[PDB]
Amino acid sequence: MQVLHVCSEMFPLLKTGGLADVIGALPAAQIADGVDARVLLPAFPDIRRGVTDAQVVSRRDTFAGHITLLFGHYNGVGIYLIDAPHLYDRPGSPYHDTNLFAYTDNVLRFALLGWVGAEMASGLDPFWRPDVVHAHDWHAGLAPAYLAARGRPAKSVFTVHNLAYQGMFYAHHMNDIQLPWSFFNIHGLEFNGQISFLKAGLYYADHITAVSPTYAREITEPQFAYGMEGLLQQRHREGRLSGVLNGVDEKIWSPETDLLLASRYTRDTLEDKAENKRQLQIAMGLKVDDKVPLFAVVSRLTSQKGLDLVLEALPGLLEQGGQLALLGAGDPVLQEGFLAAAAEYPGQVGVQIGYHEAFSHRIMGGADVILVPSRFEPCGLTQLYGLKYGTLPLVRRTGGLADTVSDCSLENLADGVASGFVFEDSNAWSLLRAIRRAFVLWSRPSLWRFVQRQAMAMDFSWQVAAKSYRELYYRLK
Ligand SMILES: Nc1ncnc2c1ncn2[C@@H]1O[C@H](COP(=O)(O)OP(=O)(O)O)[C@@H](O)[C@H]1O
Ligand SMILES: O=S(=O)(O)C[C@H](O)CN1CCN(CCO)CC1
Ligand SMILES: OC[C@H]1OC[C@H](O)[C@@H](O)[C@@H]1O
Repeated sequence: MQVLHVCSEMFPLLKTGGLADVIGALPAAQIADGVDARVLLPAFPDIRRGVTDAQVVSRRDTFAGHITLLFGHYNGVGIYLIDAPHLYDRPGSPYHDTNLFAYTDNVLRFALLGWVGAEMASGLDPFWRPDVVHAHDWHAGLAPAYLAARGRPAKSVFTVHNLAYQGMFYAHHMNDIQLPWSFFNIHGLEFNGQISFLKAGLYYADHITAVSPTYAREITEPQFAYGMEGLLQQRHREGRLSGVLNGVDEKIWSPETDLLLASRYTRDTLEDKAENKRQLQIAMGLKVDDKVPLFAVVSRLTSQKGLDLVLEALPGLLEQGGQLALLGAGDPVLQEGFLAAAAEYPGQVGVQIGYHEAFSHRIMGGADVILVPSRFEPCGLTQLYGLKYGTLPLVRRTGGLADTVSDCSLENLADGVASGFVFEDSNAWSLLRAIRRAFVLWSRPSLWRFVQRQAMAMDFSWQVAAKSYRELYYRLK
């Protein structure tokens, strides 16, 4: 079984979100479970410089110009690079320049990634050819379309990490990307008058996966599918739609082992987490106080995440004795909003705007509650990290969050399954009730500790996940 993941990020080389963490870990898991997984990424500079044993495999002209295909290893997995510097040799984001605008040639940049992914099914590498091309999100969405145009020399799976990003390009571009003009159709890649790379993935793949069981269902609803629910419902009935929950990488997210933390700790020695708390309080500039719950946020700041509700509920949170530590980047309305909040309530709100990998560890390791109050959430790795760090997650019952967190309800406490806090509707009031709940639990320290241990007993394993994908790759044959 040979699989090629086609995608545009991979931790630790280049990461803008959860996709990178999946790509950084799933292939190794799959290899453990007896699938020969390789990864194909565009040669962005950070990726290129991480893969130091990369040799030339071949060299092609292409509708977007010349690529030289490289192959190397990284962390014991086979990595293919699309080396096309006129497209990819640009600093910073895969997706947009330094003043946050999509590169005007994105349509070529990502069509090519899709294209190379499909060429591998046909022998671009004379020595290795995948049986399944596994494509991730809109960036790799044309790969199944290129594969359909060639008569499907390999079976394809497209997995949606997030339905909200649709990869829309002007229809004329049908002219620049080398696909049959016939593919521009509602039964194909056309979507609301433009080209959709997402639609191309959803339509042309042999099978579609979402990154959690409940999100696989939610995307058959209009509330989450944004116009695609028609395709998704059909594809559901055909048995071509499923969810496979993400794992977490234990090499990099485990308090037992985590070298970025002031102090390491375990499910049985939670006393050792205290010190991470003091240090976080200091670093953020909060009153150093162990008698008080410290809530935390680590996320992209965009409407998806519900953070404006956190903002809205903060007075109520502070009024009960709580602290807030925030680390995140995006919506300047939110950035500014949160910065304002920290100014107004110094010593009880700390806020670092920006992206800092290592500091998210120091937060995960130090806080009592991580807040993930998403409007929608295909998986959400941060609450999985909070579970593992025994920092209890406070989430909205949607997507992966619904799949992975159990509320402190009396049944749940009694069955020994409660692992955090869940609220139901997208508004400050509904969130504030979960906040109150956490204040109540906090005043029953035994119970808090009991829930902490259950949180830290949940297991999110990539090798378990691999097995599900393996089953899929065999069903498609
Ligand atoms: N400001 C930040 N600094 C460091 N890491 C961040 C920041 N924002 C998000 N992350 C990380 O990115 C990942 C977020 O992935 P996830 O929870 O799946 O949501 P999404 O894929 O929608 O970003 C987590 O590993 C989280 O720690
Ligand atoms: O914003 S763009 O449409 O131009 C590009 C990407 O969708 C940015 N991402 C990568 C995938 N994401 C969701 C899963 O990690 C975060 C947004
Ligand atoms: O696929 C992993 C991550 O990627 C995309 C989603 O936005 C997020 O919920 C998920 O955790």
